[PDB]
Amino acid sequence: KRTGKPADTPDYKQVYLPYDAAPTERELERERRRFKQAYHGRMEHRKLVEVKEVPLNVYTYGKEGMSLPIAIFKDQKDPVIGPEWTYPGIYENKIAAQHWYTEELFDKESKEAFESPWQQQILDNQVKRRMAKVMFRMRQVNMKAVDLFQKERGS
RNA sequence: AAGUAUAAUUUGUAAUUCUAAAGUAUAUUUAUAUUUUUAGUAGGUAAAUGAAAAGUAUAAAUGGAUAUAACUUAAUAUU
Ligand SMILES: [Mg+2]
Repeated sequence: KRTGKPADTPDYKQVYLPYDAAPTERELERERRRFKQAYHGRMEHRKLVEVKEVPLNVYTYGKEGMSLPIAIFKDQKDPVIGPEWTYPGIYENKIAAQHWYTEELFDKESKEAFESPWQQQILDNQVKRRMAKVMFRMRQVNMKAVDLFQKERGS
């Protein structure tokens, strides 16, 4: 929908340099060439997908000294991305913020091995999302019979 | 993620339908009784090629040689 979408797109401003050692442009290519391909899905169906809009500079993309164009107020200065360790639980998220297929989390819990302590909570919230899916129709089937997938799909 | 989604309704929302529990009672059987596993009496036996001691006469007054075609005939009675 065309509602709640930016009708303009300002640019990035790079405030301070995250490094003092300037890269050779071959380093700027060899890191970028590493980025253009990424993995999608984590299970038996897992497919490499090529990534659109891979930045010119990998070293300076998100990790410090860049001011985001997410500013809102008048006196709001574009927020400068700080150092990594000052952002809480980021290293802990990198472990656990990833697509977790249910089967796969489950097997980890059974083997009593979790990459992060949090993947308990990652599992518990998946189950609750699934069962909700079950609990919704059971409030909908009550009021009127709703038959799953008998209608013609598309045109 | 701090249970927001496979519906109905609406131009699009919103509001309102709805928001998961379910057991015992009635959902124990009949048997006896009836149409065909038997004897007793008759009565050769296990199923289809008739019987005449009276003309086959010495026999002459009470001898049954009464032994029997359902479609073509002949005559007669009917409806
Ligand atoms: Mg109500």
